[PDB]
Amino acid sequence: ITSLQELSQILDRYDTIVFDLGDVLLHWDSVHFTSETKGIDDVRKMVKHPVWQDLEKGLINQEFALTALSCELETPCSKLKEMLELSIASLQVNPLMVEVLRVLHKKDKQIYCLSNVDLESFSYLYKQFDFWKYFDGIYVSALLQLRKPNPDIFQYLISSASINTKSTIFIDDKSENLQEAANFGISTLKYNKDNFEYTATPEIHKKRTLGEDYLNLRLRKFPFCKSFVSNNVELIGGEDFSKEIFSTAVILHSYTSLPDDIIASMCHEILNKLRWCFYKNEARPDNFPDDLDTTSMVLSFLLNHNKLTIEKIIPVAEQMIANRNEEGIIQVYFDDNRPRIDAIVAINVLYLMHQIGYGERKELKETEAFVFDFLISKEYLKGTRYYPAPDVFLFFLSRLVVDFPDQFEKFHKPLTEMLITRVNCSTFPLERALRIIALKKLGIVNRVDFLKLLDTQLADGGWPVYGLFIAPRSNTYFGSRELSTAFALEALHILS
Amino acid sequence: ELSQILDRYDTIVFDLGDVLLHWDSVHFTSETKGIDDVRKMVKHPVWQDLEKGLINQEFALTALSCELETPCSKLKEMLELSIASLQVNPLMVEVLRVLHKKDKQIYCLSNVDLESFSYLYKQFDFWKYFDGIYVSALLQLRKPNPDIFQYLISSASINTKSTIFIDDKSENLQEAANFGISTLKYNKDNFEYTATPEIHKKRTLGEDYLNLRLRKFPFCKSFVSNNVELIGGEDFSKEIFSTAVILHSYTSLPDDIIASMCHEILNNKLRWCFYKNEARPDNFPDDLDTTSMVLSFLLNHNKLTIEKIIPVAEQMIANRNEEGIIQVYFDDNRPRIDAIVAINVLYLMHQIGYGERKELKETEAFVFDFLISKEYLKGTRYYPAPDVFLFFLSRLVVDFPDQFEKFHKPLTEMLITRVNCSTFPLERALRIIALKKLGIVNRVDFLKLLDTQLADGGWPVYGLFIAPRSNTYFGSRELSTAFALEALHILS
Ligand SMILES: CC(C)=CCC/C(C)=C/CC/C(C)=C/CS
Ligand SMILES: CC(C)=CCC/C(C)=C/CC/C(C)=C/CS
Repeated sequence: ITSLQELSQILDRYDTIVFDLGDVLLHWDSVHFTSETKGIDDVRKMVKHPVWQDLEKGLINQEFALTALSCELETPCSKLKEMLELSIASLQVNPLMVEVLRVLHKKDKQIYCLSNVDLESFSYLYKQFDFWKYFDGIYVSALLQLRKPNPDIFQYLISSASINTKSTIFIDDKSENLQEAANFGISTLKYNKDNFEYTATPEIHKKRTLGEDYLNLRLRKFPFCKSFVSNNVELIGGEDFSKEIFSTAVILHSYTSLPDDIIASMCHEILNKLRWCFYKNEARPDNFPDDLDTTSMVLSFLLNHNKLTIEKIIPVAEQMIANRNEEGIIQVYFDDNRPRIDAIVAINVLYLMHQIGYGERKELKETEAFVFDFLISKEYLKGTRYYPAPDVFLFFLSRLVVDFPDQFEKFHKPLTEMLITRVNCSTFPLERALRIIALKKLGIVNRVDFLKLLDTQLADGGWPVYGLFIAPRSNTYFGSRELSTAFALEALHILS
Repeated sequence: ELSQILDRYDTIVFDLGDVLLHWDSVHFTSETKGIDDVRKMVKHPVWQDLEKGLINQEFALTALSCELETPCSKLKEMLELSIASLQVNPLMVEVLRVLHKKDKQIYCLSNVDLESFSYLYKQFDFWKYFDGIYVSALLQLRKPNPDIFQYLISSASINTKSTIFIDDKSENLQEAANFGISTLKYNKDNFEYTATPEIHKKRTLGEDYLNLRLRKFPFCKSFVSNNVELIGGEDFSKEIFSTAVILHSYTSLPDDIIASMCHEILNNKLRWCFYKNEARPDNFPDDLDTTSMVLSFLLNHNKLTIEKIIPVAEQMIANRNEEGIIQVYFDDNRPRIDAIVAINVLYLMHQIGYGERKELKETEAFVFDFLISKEYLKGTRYYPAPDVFLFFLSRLVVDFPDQFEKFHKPLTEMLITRVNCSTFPLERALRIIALKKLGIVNRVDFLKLLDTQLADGGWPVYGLFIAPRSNTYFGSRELSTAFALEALHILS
């Protein structure tokens, strides 16, 4: 070893710095008292129980864990909950380490957080403390279904972060964890009170190739993305519709590994005004208007692939800025006889605004305001006018927030937090895929939803059909297996 | 050709398709777009998911609706039509009858989805000749693969020397051959005749959990709350029913623990009350559920005789309401009735040789209609979960064969359709035990059970029974772990 006790720079001798949260960045106290006299008085007796491991791996929540520990610890459940509340109220941030962490960030970053913490705890620590900004990737046990003593969680961080094991020193107060990091070749660093001792799957690939083959055959046979319509989100008993260009636009905009021949082909079916209608020209009702959602998404894609320029787009952008309701909010159609608003349509319009350099036009203030309130107020939990699913709002919101960093910083932590609480709260592959992508683009690895996504791939490579959007006048859903597969493969792509 | 060869084998394994059953696949509806051949569905990769129980028919038909560019209602009508063409191979079922009567060991092993299998199970009456039924949708395993064969040979402990498979597919019998099993193929003309330890860890970890728990607390602990998960339950360990259930249902209990829990019980009326005596509300009565279960257990362990039991059995026969059904309490000021309690009284009654007392008729009748009417899905007065009634019924039906045969096939049928229908481990374990007792292996519920064991070895708390007035759930981690372990023990 080499006991350290003075301003050291042995750190700068390494490329990757991995932190644990406990003692190193956060300290708490475990003895607490309530009006109830029965049972344990030290929360560490819970934290050391084996049931606490289930809670750390995401396999149970705190309500479950506390009901079991009532039995095992012979303590009223309300007492354990209250001692747990008191324990986390004693949380104090180590301010030396936090300054040393802000420093490491300021330099050549490359800092990862790898802690054992249960999901609801990590949610609270995320929103209550402001040191996550210095982390390049957050690897939390509840998001991984992995617990720190086991070697497999160590193996996972080395693969996922793709870090040279020889250029790595990992900081902890537990010695068991230091030994296992040492096994893979990572230099270690104990954090005693006054001392700082120094020292120095293919199954995935099969399923990914399978699913890419499914999606390619489907979009080569139908470059115009098919769509089924039904009255439920699983589209059970859906009938073929296939007369709207929006599914094609959404696929082009979102899956990033599409072959060149498929991009050209679908991009051809779309160029068929510089404004676009929901419907295939063939299927469009007479005097049915163009909408800002199909237009925004397509223009953003054409601008992004350089098939079009800002000057080409500016006239349509002004038409959108002149499409505002009485409250100043940009509306869904170019049809003053059909005023509608929708938060996800607003996100997409604002997205193109920022793409073309119109991001600070005064006429956008009320439209961005509506999107922010729709998030903070938790209205998004009831869906938007055309998108029932709450993660779809969080998904499109995360694109605008991450892609224009300095123009949306007030959305960042609220949106990351909303996403963290929603980890693994639904079974639909498309919603899981959305959460994996968004969190990863926000710096948080969501391996739970990833694994359960792998499990729901049908044997032909594709994922089940999903009703991503809805016509509200009849609550008729639209979807395809193509859309589901397209986001699942994107989520597999962004995590491996 | 006469098959004297068959008698040269101790165990015979039947496939279902073409061997026992025939169907035609070309069909027409008022809809003309799409396929005309249902075999274009069964040969699609998505069908394999359906066969392994990973998706249901609705899912599969919506996916194939899109893949086969065929309207989904057409695919459903076509599939309904294909099933109505089903024909039993009448020669084959007569062999089967013979082989069953020759006291041979006969197994069924076929790829079939769960909704089709429940229909076949009701629609045809040749399942009685089977000793175990192995079905892909219950196994989460498909027939061509090596690990469904390996699973059959372990589960049934098959002497691959003395055992002969019978199929109509060369891929199938080739795999059967590789395990040492003689293969005999079929056709309309020719009949060709050639020749995890993870589980152990979990069972060991859970046995220790339950053992320490019942050595600390022989009177099985009990928790009261208002929901089935007993979330935020308060300890109430003042009832003895839980001890009686555990004593009566877990078969690998260590002898010291039976001893202790039995001494807990006896503490001389030969009748029992829900409450520990230090908690019995003044003038609260004995009940036939606790009394029936304990007596049934004491007799089965030879701590008692039929002769000691008859007086209280006759007191039960004298406890019938005006409709003639035997009632819950030994008290005429609390007339209640409950299906499961009647099940448990009828169980003891048959145990002591009273099974055909004419006074039991109205109570057996009541139990039957509670099943056939699907009223059990609404729960009983004291037991909310529908699988609890099916579980106690299957004990009664199976342990007294030829006394309850009208129950056998309806009850198995319900159980089949409830496979993987709830998440609660205790409910999973009841379905596994009950179906296994009825000849059917439920590996689907069993694998999900193994996922929900907690790290200290126990399963989570479950509210098994209920106080209807206040709507209070009672239960424990001890009750869950006991039935989970029983289920692991029976499917192993
Ligand atoms: C989901 C969405 C807003 C896509 C952009 C085009 C749009 C507003 C269509 C109206 C919603 C709808 C399906 C109408 C079917 S008549
Ligand atoms: C032991 C058991 C479940 C019997 C089912 C019939 C019975 C006597 C119920 C009384 C149990 C109870 C919930 C009493 C609340 S005061």
